[PDB]
Amino acid sequence: AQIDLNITCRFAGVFHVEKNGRYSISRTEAADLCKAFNSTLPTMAQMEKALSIGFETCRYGFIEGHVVIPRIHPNSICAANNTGVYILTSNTSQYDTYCFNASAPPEEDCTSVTDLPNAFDGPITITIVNRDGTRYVQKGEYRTNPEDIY
Repeated sequence: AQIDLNITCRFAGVFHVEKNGRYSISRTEAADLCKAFNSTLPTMAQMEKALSIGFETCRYGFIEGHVVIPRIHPNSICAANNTGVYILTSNTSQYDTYCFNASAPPEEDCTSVTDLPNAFDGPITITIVNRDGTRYVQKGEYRTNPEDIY
């Protein structure tokens, strides 16, 4: 089995993670993923701080208690053309996730993340892709909810 993670640079600690090139993360797996990154699910306040230094996406992702898209520029294809930290109502579905790392600089940090630093040993080939396109490959596991694994 194989898991691919595309990660974003950090903006005031905040970054975006996409699993397997599509919406495939539940809230439980989101919490697991952030923990595997020595990080937490962002608060609304943390998202607003990242937004202010240029953090925006066009993908829904879990934060603490919500599912959101941060938007600086209106695009009709993204978050209903809205701007700001847009909160999706109907969030039973699967999405991406956001994560907040407390030890990151209060700026943009594009330092390559070489691996999943707080995963455990396991059978999954886990790949991390940073913005330069390099694939960092390891074997491990990070999921802890049997409803995610099954």
